[PDB]
Amino acid sequence: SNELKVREFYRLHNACVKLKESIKLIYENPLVTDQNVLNLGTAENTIDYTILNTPTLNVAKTLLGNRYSLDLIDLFQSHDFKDSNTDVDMFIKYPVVYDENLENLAFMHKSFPAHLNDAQKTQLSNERLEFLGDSWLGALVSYIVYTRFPSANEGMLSQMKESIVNNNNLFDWSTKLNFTKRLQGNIATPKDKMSKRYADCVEAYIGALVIDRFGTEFLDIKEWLEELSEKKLAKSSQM
Amino acid sequence: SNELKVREFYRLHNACVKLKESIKLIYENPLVTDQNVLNLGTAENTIDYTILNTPTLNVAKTLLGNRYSLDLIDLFQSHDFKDSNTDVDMFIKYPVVYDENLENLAFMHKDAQKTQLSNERLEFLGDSWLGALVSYIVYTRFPSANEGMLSQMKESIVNNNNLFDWSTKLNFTKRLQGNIADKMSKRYADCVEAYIGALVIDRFGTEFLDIKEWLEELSEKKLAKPLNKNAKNELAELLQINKLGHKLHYRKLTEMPPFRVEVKIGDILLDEAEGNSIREAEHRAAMKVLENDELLRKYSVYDL
Ligand SMILES: [Mg+2]
Ligand SMILES: [Mg+2]
Repeated sequence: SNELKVREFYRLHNACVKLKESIKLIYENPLVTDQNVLNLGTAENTIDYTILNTPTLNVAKTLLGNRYSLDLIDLFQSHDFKDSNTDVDMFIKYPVVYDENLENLAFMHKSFPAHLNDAQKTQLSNERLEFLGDSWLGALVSYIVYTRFPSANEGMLSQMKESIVNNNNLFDWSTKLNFTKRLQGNIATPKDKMSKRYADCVEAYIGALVIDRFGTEFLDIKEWLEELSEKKLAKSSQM
Repeated sequence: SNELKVREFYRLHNACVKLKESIKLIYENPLVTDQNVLNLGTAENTIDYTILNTPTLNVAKTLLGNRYSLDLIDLFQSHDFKDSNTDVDMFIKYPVVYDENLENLAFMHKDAQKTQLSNERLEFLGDSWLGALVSYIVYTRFPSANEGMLSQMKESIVNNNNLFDWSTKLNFTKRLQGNIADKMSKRYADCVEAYIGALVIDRFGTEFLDIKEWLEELSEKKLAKPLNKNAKNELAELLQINKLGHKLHYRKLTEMPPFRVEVKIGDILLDEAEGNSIREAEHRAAMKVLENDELLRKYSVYDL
């Protein structure tokens, strides 16, 4: 309930961050502004007609033509909106999962081999999330080193990424994030096997964050990859 | 520039798709709807209070309050806006990279400028993101599969063999050709990954920004990045017999692992070194003196 309000706050704040980013792209797109710097209406086939009559241009032009009434960029500044810091941050340690169940699923230890069927066992183990979080930790970190070191070659980027995403470092993260006080249960813990399961949770948690945040930003790539993969994915034989 | 209009169009459309999605989240958020389902109260020292006074809630409420004038959801519906399809699609073959030079880079093979003239960094990025997107595809598509199954499905998609077939279907073969008419096969797979990398560069916005910034914060330390055993003895040759006639010795200050040792002649301090083991400090402390030409001239008997 208090947890719920904080969760819904970050859902809302992240939607505001995206709205702000997107309206700026819309207000400023060269196809939309009256200067027509790309010379729409100059093509000698129907391509310009097509572009001009899309829902996209219609919507964008209506938005741009409404700024006198409500200018969304000015709206955000008016209220000192900040993308990366909010007054609510003091109530959290790390980024928030919107869905409490998803978050809990992330800390649930995969038990090795009565009483539940295996389709609901997957809903009681962080192993799927770990699978996803592992992949996304890799992609985000690769993005970090790519943009952070524009001059580095692949060897450098790879070495740097590995020093970050390896299980040892992830155990240090789990320590930094107090994932220990998160795994306190009935049985005490008084390692090798240990460090690993902690690292799994760090990955699982990233998995949860991704599930909650995945929207439309990479949707066109996702849908494309999915269409290309369709024959392979239909071989869902090992299901 | 016919190319430019199309590139800018998909940049715009994707911004519109994101605006549509975001505005729906804002209009409908529990903290924002007038039915106050979560029950924000007016008590002063609470999260309720903190939330109610954020830039975020003020922006959200203003937006919701402006629907009567322009309802963004209505606006999209009234123009028949569609997220995944447009009439411009007839003019392209696969998702568009917004940045023409970035696209070209994706198709270039192999000092800091050399790095900017091959697709190897893009391939590095795209490999990662291809993996992430496919992992997301299988996870969501098969909610009852286990890690073992998800990995196997994903591997069957992201392996170099399959990527090679994609490059064929996408005609990346033609794009790689130039002046000069599984090795070559891997080069094609690399293009597919690099192109995915370029798509990602162009689209990466704020959707995963809070995660990204958090990871960078945790990562900062990882990102921000001798000894002479003939030292103690090479000192003795010079200083054991000295112009003071006093004893060259070493003195220990920290008896625990953070060891500190002073090199001295009688009461006179030559130098110090905080070594790990007593005998390494002594050597490094000597090292410092061995370099100090003025000290050696002052106390040494001979002349170098
Ligand atoms: Mg793992
Ligand atoms: Mg590769």
